[PDB]
Amino acid sequence: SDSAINVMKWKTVSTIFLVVVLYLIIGATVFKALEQPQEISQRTTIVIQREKFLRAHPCVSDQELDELIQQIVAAINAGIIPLGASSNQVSHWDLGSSFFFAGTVITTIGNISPRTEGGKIFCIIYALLGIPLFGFLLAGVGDQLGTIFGKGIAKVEDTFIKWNVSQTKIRIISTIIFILFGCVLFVALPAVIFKHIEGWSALDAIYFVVITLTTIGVAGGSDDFYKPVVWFWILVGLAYFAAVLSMIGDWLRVIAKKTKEAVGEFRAHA
Amino acid sequence: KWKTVSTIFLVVVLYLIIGATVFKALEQPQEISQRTTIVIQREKFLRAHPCVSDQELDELIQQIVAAINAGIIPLGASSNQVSHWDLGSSFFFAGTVITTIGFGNISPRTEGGKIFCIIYALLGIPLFGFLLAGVGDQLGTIFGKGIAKVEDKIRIISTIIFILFGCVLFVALPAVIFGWSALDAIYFVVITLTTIGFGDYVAGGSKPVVWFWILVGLAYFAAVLSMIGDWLRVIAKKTKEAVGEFRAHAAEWTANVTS
Ligand SMILES: CCCCCCCO[C@@H]1O[C@H](CO)[C@@H](O)[C@H](O)[C@H]1O
Ligand SMILES: CCCCCCCCCCCC
Ligand SMILES: CCCCCCCCCCCC
Ligand SMILES: CCCCCCCCCCCC
Ligand SMILES: CCCCCCCCCC
Ligand SMILES: CCCCCCCC
Ligand SMILES: CCCCCCCC
Ligand SMILES: [K+]
Ligand SMILES: [K+]
Repeated sequence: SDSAINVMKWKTVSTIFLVVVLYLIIGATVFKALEQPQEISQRTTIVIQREKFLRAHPCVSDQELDELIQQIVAAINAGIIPLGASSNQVSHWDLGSSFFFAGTVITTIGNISPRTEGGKIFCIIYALLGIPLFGFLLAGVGDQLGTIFGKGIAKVEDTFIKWNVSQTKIRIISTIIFILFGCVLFVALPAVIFKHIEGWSALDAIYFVVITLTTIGVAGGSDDFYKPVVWFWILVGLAYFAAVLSMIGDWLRVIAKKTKEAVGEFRAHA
Repeated sequence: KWKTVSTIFLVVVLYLIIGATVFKALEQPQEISQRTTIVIQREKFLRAHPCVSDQELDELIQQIVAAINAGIIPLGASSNQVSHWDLGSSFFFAGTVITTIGFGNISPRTEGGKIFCIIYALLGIPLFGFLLAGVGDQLGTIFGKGIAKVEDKIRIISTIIFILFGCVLFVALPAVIFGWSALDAIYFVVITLTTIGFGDYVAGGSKPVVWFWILVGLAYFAAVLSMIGDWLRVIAKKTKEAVGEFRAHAAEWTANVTS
């Protein structure tokens, strides 16, 4: 009973391991079909600019022009706009831009990293202590928003109450109005807002938000009335996708137990 | 009823103001040094080669800026490099998305790739969360059976054996598995396994057994970052009573001053 269920558990996780392995193989085979065509077009035509610019200017050193670009590529990862025109520059660590990157570290959202030892060592501890600190703010807003929605759904679930009202199915009308109100607020409105400031397309504003509020991975700059109100949204939108990504785990745990019985029957009866 | 979250809000706002003022003191100095000396290599290149002119170095950067969205190119890419999105490199980036490590130096450019990735993340992040949590309690008994040995003040000697004997494993080996510097191996691991994300893969210019360690190391920092929340919850309630006293004693103090 103590380690008997643990022989049951090692199975259940080793199986999930293979689901993710397949899921990565699937994603790999999909991304290599979607992106590797677009990459060859870019490289095989960037050779033509390489091949042009050596013939546009033969007197520059050939092998060293590669090294010159490599030293630019390596020196892009800093705060970098290197030119004799636009040599005057702003700091990527100014009054508010370092405030930004402090905000990414504790959120674990994420080209410009610190280069100082003291910066790297402070950041290690700033993260190891700021990530848990932020976790309480996120969870605090998570249940703060949980009652903003809990009181809003206490009204909605009463306004269809006729005779013959089932309590197991109105729970699903509520889960519809949460993806509905949610993605209208947190996915629809900001994505439309970034079209009229940065000029983003229709997709890339939603692609941005999903990658952002899932903390996987910018429109803050415009070259201070506009960042502080957005950082609010980010915190609440992070609490939003925190619930959303957790909901999907509820579905995936249902789908697991439903495919669990399906294989059990269809291999027992056959 | 009592909110208590608006209070924590100010702690993080304060804590961001702290970090901001610290990082601007640590990094804005080294930012000047590099950039004002990068001008010196640029100011030499115009002089080392009048062949390439002022207007043309703008064009040369513009073609790099355009080729940042793609990557690194022909000769530095045929003598040193392979093509991205290949058999196993797209396996990598699929692995970053579900872990939310999100290295993202090469993001997808196709709309279909971006839409697939949105759903691949929205469905892969929860899927991976059970593998992580499954390994978390899998490792929880790997460590639970190791402490049944040790338990046969001592509560804190054990917590030393978990930070030491864990972090000795997870910063020495994994960074080397995937010389070096002493700090950046640990800086790499902390950024990686906290899922802030994977500090700069290097190609040496000038899979299955590894993703084991990353999965276990993620489960490791998942517990580590969670333990600190336990102590930060303790430190909060320890500082809660301290202000309660030191405002209560000063309150009666003032009642004595009246007489
Ligand atoms: C299993 C433990 C192995 C311990 C040996 C540690 C030394 O690693 C070596 O680091 C060198 C990079 O500077 C590479 O040149 C070698 O290929 C690599 O082997
Ligand atoms: C992209 C999602 C792939 C999901 C693969 C599911 C495989 C289920 C196998 C169940 C075996 C018991
Ligand atoms: C009421 C919460 C305030 C205490 C939490 C901040 C102190 C922990 C930060 C790290 C200090 C070493
Ligand atoms: C970085 C450490 C910050 C500590 C600031 C403490 C804020 C006061 C807490 C008051 C609790 C009632
Ligand atoms: C090598 C310089 C180390 C600087 C560490 C700064 C730590 C700041 C703690 C408040
Ligand atoms: C939605 C496909 C994921 C697989 C879930 C079921 C796993 C047993
Ligand atoms: C472009 C719209 C994508 C919607 C994704 C929904 C995934 C459940
Ligand atoms: K993350
Ligand atoms: K990240």
